[PDB]
Amino acid sequence: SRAEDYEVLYTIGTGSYGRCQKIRRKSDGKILVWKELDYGSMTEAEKQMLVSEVNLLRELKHPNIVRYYDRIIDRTNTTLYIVMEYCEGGDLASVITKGTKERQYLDEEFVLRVMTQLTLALKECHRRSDGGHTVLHRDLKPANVFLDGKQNVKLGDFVGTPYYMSPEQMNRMSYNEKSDIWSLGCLLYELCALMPPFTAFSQKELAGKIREGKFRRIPYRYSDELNEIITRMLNLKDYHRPSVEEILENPLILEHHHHHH
Ligand SMILES: NS(=O)(=O)c1ccc(Nc2nc(OCC3CCCCC3)c3nc[nH]c3n2)cc1
Repeated sequence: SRAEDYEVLYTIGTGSYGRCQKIRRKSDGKILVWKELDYGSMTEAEKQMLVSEVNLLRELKHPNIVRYYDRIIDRTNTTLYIVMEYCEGGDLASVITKGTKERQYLDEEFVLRVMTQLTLALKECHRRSDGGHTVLHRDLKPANVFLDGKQNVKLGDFVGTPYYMSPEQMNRMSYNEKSDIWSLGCLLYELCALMPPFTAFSQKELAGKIREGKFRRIPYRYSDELNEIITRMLNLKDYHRPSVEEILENPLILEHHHHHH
């Protein structure tokens, strides 16, 4: 309930909401992280915006969703502390970087686990169980996808260039569930090719490439089937993209893909 109940270990990275640090829970020694939100400049109706969102996401529970643990207010530091599961295996962006450095494509099996488990995660957001929510992730990219010790997927974190900008957002249309699917298509594509499906140096020529909807096949190392389903998420028409259910129906997706390395 208070900062005193936790001991900061060190500081990881600083993302959107603010700083993110690894921590030990005083009472039993569990390693975790939390995320700072300085609320010190917010109003009392800018705040009301945050608190409903924070509660919505707090109810989200899934083995491939980063687990919520605690919230903490600190008037002194005017900071809101959201405490969450620590993800030992880092993020997929590092995995992609590593593939690039080593010049080694990832196994189709590893891509199939990631696709399967992010799809289960998004399904719990989009549908799910019972349940009220309907949540869209709205920021699906490798830096927001973490791995545990057995490299299982944890979906987290609900001037640069927006490679994964969907065709809806780019044509003034509201972000919908199929926009999550486009983002997943970009991520899986980049996971295979070790580069995103549309590259460019200016945003206006990236927008142009995205509008035409054309890109390289993922490497030949990968099956026609995997290329097909990823390509399907990159349909320009959102109603031509698979839903999370259609994805999971794919013959490629098997039981062993749902858990551990
Ligand atoms: N770079 S790295 O490869 O060395 C490595 C990376 C991340 C982690 N672990 C980890 N990180 C998080 O966010 C850190 C990250 C989140 C997005 C914004 C910037 C900061 C988490 N949020 C919940 N659980 C989290 N777990 C371990 C090693």
